[PDB]
Amino acid sequence: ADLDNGEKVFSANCAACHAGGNNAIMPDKTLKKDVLEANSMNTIDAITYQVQNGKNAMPAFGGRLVDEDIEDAANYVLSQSEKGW
Ligand code: HEC
Repeated sequence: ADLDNGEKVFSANCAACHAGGNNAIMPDKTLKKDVLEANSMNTIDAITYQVQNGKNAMPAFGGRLVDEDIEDAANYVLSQSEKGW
């Protein structure tokens, strides 16, 4: 399952800084619905690019994660965001 796979990817790669949809480094850049909309990060392309390319203290995962995992993770974040985390 892509959403099921996205969760596995999230756990092994994203929870270190975003467990529960938060942001352990920059408290304002969370994965919550309203913040994601405010930052224009609520679409699949925008999130997959940020994951692939990284940004500031967030690492780039293009090298390490295969394209499918980056997508499934993006979708996982979006669904969780809409369910409230
Ligand atoms: C800590 C070492 C991080 C890891 C591992 C991941 N992310 Fe991250 N993310 C982190 C920071 C410090 C920031 C803010 C970057 C900046 O300078 O603005 C982010 C941001 C995001 C966002 C955008 C959130 C928003 O705009 O409110 C997303 C969608 C995001 N991060 C996703 C994400 C995913 C899915 C990860 C696993 C592949 C991931 N991040 C890991 C820090 C860290």
